[PDB]
Amino acid sequence: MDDGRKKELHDLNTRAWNGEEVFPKLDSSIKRNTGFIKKLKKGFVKGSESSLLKDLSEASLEKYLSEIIVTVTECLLNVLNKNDDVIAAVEIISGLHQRFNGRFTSPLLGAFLQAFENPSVDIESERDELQRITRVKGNLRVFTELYLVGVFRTLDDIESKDAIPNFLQKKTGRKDPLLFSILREILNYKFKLGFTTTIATAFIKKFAPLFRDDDNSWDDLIYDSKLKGALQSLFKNFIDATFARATELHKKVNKLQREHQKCQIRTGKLRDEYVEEYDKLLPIFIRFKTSAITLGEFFKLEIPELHHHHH
Ligand SMILES: [Cl-]
Repeated sequence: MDDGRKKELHDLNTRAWNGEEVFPKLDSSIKRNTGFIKKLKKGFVKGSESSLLKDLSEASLEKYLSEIIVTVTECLLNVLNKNDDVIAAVEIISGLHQRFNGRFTSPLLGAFLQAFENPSVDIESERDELQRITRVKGNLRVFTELYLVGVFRTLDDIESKDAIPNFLQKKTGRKDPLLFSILREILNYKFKLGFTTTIATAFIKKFAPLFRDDDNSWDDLIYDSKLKGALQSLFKNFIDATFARATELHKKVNKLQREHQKCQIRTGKLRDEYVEEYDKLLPIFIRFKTSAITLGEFFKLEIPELHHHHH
């Protein structure tokens, strides 16, 4: 999907939010409507969009709306990390939004945002944490693509009736852009372990125009003009933190390595207390260093000294 098609959908989706019927007797039969749900349940993958769009132009799905919302919520949260599948999901959600506006999109958005609430427990398995982070990144990607086409815009679109996650509740006065709110939450779960730094790098790589002031290509797609500024502030703070932690870890791993090496010269032993602690810290250091380098390259900044010769 090119920027032209994004803008086409944005215009249609904005009109739908504005109360227009922009989507052009309907079939209200049980067979037709359950047949639609079954099609949704096969998942949002490439090509599946066109068939579903035909149903939206032929079927009267109003009495199955609640079920469609739940079904789509599950499908959306489980979209694969495949660029073509994401595009299909965007076209399908846009169609549904154009047919039903807020009575579909409001509860969908509220339920979808639950995907960004941080766990309220500690990490038990870093293997599981990597899987969790992968899921969050996929959910963030899909959210952002739907933001850019004007489907998912702001908490202000959600009805009071429709629940929103705890981390987004009780907002008064000036609200931050929704993407800022989401990223401030997800970047800050167990930050010191370094797994969330990969959310930051994945996000800037895929959505670069949000981070480059000279890049105006998505300005017409952005809901609140403060977004680019807010995101730049958030990420520059995150970079300061990432650089600082990388430097702290760099000093620790080098110190432990040096003591281990001196020990091995003295005694000939392969193992000692220094390399045992080193082994626990090194993967964390590597996560921070890799991310420090990527963030530095993207924002054209020099990295702190992070030399380390390992293995
Ligand atoms: Cl915004």
